[PDB]
Amino acid sequence: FSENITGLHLGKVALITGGSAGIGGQVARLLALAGGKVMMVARRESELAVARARIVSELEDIGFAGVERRVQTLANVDVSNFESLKGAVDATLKAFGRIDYLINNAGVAGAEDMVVDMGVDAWDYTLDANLVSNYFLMHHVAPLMKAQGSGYILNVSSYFGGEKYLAVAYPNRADYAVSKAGQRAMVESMARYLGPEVQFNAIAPGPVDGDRLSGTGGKPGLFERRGKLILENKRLNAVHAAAIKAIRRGVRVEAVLARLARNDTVKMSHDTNNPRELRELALACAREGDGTCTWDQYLLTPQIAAALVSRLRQAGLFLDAPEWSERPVTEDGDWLLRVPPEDAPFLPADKIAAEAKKVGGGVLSKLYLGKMPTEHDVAQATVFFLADRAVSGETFMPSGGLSVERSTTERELFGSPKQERLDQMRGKTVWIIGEHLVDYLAETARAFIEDCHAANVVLITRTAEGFDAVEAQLDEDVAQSLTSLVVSSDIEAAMDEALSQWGRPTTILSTPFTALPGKLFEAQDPLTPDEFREVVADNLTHHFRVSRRASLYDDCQLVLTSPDVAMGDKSPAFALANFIKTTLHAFTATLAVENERLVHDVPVNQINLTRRVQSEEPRDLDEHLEEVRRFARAVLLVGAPLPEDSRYRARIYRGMSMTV
Amino acid sequence: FSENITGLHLGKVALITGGSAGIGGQVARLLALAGGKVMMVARRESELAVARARIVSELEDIGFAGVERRVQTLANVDVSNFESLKGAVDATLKAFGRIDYLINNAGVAGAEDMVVDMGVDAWDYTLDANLVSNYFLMHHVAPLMKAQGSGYILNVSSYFGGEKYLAVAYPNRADYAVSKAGQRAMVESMARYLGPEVQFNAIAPGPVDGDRLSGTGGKPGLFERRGKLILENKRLNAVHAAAIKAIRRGVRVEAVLARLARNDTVKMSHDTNNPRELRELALACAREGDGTCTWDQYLLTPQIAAALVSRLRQAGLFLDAPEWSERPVTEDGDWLLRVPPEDAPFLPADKIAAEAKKVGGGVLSKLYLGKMPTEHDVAQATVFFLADRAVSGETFMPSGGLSVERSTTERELFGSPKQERLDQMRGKTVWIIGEHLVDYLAETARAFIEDCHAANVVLITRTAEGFDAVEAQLDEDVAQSLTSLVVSSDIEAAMDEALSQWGRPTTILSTPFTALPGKLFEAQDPLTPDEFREVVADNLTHHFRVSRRASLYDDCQLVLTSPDVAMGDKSPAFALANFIKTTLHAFTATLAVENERLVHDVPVNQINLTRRVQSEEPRDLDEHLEEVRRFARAVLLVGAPLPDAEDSRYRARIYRGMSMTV
Ligand SMILES: NC(=O)c1ccc[n+]([C@@H]2O[C@H](COP(=O)([O-])OP(=O)(O)OC[C@H]3O[C@@H](n4cnc5c(N)ncnc54)[C@H](OP(=O)(O)O)[C@@H]3O)[C@@H](O)[C@H]2O)c1
Ligand SMILES: NC(=O)c1ccc[n+]([C@@H]2O[C@H](COP(=O)([O-])OP(=O)(O)OC[C@H]3O[C@@H](n4cnc5c(N)ncnc54)[C@H](OP(=O)(O)O)[C@@H]3O)[C@@H](O)[C@H]2O)c1
Repeated sequence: FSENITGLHLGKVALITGGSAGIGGQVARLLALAGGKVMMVARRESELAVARARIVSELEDIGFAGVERRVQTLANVDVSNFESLKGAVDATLKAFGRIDYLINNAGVAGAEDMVVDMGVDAWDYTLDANLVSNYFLMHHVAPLMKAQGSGYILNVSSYFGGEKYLAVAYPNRADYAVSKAGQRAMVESMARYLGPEVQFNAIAPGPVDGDRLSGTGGKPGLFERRGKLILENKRLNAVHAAAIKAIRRGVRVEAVLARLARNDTVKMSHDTNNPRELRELALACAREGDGTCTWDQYLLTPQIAAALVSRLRQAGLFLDAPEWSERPVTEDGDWLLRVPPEDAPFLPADKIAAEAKKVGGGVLSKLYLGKMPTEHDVAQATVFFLADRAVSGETFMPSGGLSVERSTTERELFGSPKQERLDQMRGKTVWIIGEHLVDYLAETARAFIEDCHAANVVLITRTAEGFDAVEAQLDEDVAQSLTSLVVSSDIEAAMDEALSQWGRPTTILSTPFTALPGKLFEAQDPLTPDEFREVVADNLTHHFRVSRRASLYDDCQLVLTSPDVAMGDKSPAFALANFIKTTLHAFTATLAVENERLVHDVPVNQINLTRRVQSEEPRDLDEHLEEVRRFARAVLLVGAPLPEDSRYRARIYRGMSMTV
Repeated sequence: FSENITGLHLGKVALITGGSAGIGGQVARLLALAGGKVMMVARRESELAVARARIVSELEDIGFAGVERRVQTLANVDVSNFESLKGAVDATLKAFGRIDYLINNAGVAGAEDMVVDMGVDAWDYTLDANLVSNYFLMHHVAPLMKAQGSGYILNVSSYFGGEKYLAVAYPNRADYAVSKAGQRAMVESMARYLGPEVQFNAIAPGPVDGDRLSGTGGKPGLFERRGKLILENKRLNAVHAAAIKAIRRGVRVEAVLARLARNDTVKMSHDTNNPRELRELALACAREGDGTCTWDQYLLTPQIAAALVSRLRQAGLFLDAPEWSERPVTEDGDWLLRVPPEDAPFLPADKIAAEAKKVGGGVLSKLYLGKMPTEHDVAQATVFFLADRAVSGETFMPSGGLSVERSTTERELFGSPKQERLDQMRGKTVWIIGEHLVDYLAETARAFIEDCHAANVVLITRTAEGFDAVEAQLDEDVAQSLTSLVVSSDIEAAMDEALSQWGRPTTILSTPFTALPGKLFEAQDPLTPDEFREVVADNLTHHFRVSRRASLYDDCQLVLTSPDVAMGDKSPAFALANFIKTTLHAFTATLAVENERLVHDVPVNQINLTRRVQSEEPRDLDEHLEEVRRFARAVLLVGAPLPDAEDSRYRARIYRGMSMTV
């Protein structure tokens, strides 16, 4: 095979990010063997030098001449650092005089945290490294490809980013799932604008047999890594649920934490003073041990204890607690009276190996081809696909025939709920977050106040003027139930403030503060990488920031809104709205599953203000008014307290994406 | 060095149907140049020998040895003749000792007729040649591939068969679109059973630049062919629409036909004898001429006149017409008083070119890559795809980035029709076609009679016993509104009889008479090609045969039901149900668009009794009874008189061509 493809890519120049190991390293090798010139870029010089030396050796044995000039490297290229990516494009043009193929391969694992535990800096790092970097490179390279008459951009996505019309939940990995869904959504929505010169496709492999999944240099594999994270999250969620259940029946949060602080399962289990939830928790913990590990003797590590206290604080459960209201956030890891010893593992290696084979068996049983493809197999497929000239706007699936069955698919709404369900909103508080969508925000505020009899709608805006524009659309009697909160720092602080001032909401509607831009690849005025980064911030990160608070509120429903497009617009705004709809659905689907494992059990659903087909968009004022009214009906459908009456019914109100 | 890609397919053996020209011929060529051994099969020996000679000559140049033995042919292999296909497999094994790749490439264009004009034999020819032929070959080669531990089956589909979760309408081509959708649906639903040894994928190119599309030797190009058939259908549809509007106003059908038989635009335009609909028709026809063609002077050719009378007869409009009911069907082309002259064209060359440019422009404007791919470009993509070892169950799209925007996704049902809309069923007649689905047919009969106040539910069955079982589930007071009609010849005859006895229905629910088989590729008891052909007859052709009559009924709504699976079943029935859902959706989407062009304007929607996710299927009695009730609500949603485009453009579109899963 590897000596007999010299004709496939002869003279083609490829820039490969993360080109030193894994799939990227195999693609670099096979492109070279197929006669291509490669610029391999990555952070570490040592892996890059060894990988390049091995490829150049093989090129010699095949009988290439001038081997040293066919394969080049640039180290210290971090896909989260845009300046270093511009350096990679400049080095490729200096070595080779052109770029034919851009392979967006580099990907980080990301935060590996439930959304309620994930940091904004960790989320931003994952989205910058995995998604915004790809747009950065396309921005710089696509014009060179269009000027020479040809090029190919390939995004390396994942099966866990979903497929066209079918989102997938990836619990504990929402930042990663969104970033991978984003890579594919870019291909689906932007390939139109890269044509006719540039092909733009994605690959979506699932788990891949090589050193990183296997485990290399003392380090455990990805199935084992996921298994360990599942057990950590199970213990956090179980201690968290006990504390919340105790607080819900009126145990003081200081009394729960004072008793958790003693961090002794034996004592807590047999102590009469401890609330029943904590007694039961400690009994259950005490039965889970193996004889070496410590988790049967201690409830918490400092790390899990820090995550527990942050969840309680974020839910507003410290607002009336003397000590805890003022304690510095920097001491969240320091409140346990005793801690597991450094000498022994917290988690039992048998329960880790069992969770790891449940994860593995789960994927392995869904492969049509019976075995996980190797890195070589995925690289081979990639190099074959790069030779085709008739495909654009598609995601190839070199996954082993991986088929995870799910019913999480964008639906067009035409249906309603019972006035009895709506009458449960009477006297309740709801939050609407928004700015530019005045007609939609006003009709929703009207529906909640006038049709559902909510006592208070807190309209959280970027500016006072945004409030005034919505208030001016309501009758004076309806506006009497509209409260203004203008963001002064960040949305989480505005949500913390709304909660402390006016109480716990029953419904939170999240809408973007800013309209989409009307540009993408136009030579005159293109969307710059910074502007695209801001689109991601305003339409994806914004929802994550609202979601990470909302998911901690008892008896609350969360509704996420994807972007509108102005009537009669013919710009790439429509393509950007469909990019957001797809990418946000990965978030909605994943968060809906994570929230069902949390004691707060918050339903999450998505409403879309842009249709799939641009000619079906509203085209006159009657159709606009129909859509505004349908939007408010969809918010009430997924935002009013949910009616299990049925296994089918229960699935249909978590993680849905509904278009109006 | 520059031409060496032998690493991709050295020593792999391919059988390619339609291997002598077009995409198939270029696939055979590029597989051979990539080191593959090929058995090219087709009808004509002469074309096969030229194709084989050119490949063998091109091999010898780029320096292969043992070259004549690497490329073999078998003539007289026709995908509509299953014995000849078995021969092709035996010849591949004789020549090369194994088969690695099966390329299901041969296909026919099919009937090129609207559903309401298409013959059952034309439909059956298309499905046998394009779809059942692929299963026939899969049935014979899959066990060979499983026994050697590896293989690849590639179905050559079309972009106009749609894509996963997104059907596409292909008006005038419903037989072809179903066959192409079927090729893809086999990949999506059966790859699990061909694994782990066998990769099973499709390709779905759009229009492909080569001899076939351009046309040669005075034979029209595909765009020009589609253009002329659009003009012929537009004239048939316009004459038919004028006739129907005249009959609706109360002009006797014998009167309308006596005037049409004069076949003279100028006299019809001016004569006051003539109903307003025919005068306006004649005036429009009279202004469409180019000075050469005759369609401005005659309304009809014998062919269009035969198609018109067939539409009127099948709508029951001859039931009270003495001369016409008794006319033999043989004479449907013989009733014009004058026919266009044989030497001059009926249709104007200029409007054909303008319809062909309109079809061409619509396609080209939707290509991301700006240019239609060549045959060579599609074949090259195919040969690169066949070297991959990690893809199964996918459709590749070497189309030039062809993107036709539509909103035909399959959806789960959570909907609400207003009681006001359901109340328009009061006093109306409904037809339910079925046999095996007793609980669903009974709850649907009960919903129409008790919740919607229909006067009459005609339950059209295969047997009296099937009627007796539905009737036994109903209260005596509901059962009073249930009428039995047992099929005695075919479903079309049973519909004509139901119409003649009990009048025009408001809703027709089509359900398959037979349950799906519980097998597919099992070595012990596989689904044979004949059994698979009966699945196609019972679950696709069945709905075609109902739809062809229903689509001619004023103020009727048509509902097509895809298969159920028995609770607890773990067989390939579930995969067959999903194969049918996808394939039937191509029919549903295409028929909804054709019917809007017809004067009758019959809505068509699909309801699916099987979910996409097997763990989501009903697991106990309670979940079964819930699904049964939800099915009957779904039939009411799409079966009651629908929303007008005038009321809402959005809502009008939702209720036409949908596929809804309960
Ligand atoms: N492996 C799987 O199971 C799997 C499954 C589905 C999808 N994928 C996708 O496949 C792609 C390749 O993953 P892999 O598992 O083959 O990777 P891997 O073996 O970890 O190799 C990653 C390569 O990327 C480089 N890299 C890592 N972080 C980087 C950063 N911040 N900036 C620049 N380069 C970086 C590495 O070198 P340095 O560390 O020196 O930078 C190395 O060259 C990713 O896009 C991933 O999401 C992988
Ligand atoms: N070309 C397009 O525009 C286009 C677009 C989308 C999809 N497709 C699909 O692409 C495939 C290839 O079509 P093409 O356009 O390349 O076809 P084509 O140019 O007509 O090629 C015909 C080849 O098939 C053979 N053939 C024809 N009828 C046959 C029959 N009944 N049984 C066996 N062999 C037969 C022909 O030889 P004999 O006549 O000697 O039998 C010849 O070898 C078909 O599946 C079609 O649905 C084509």
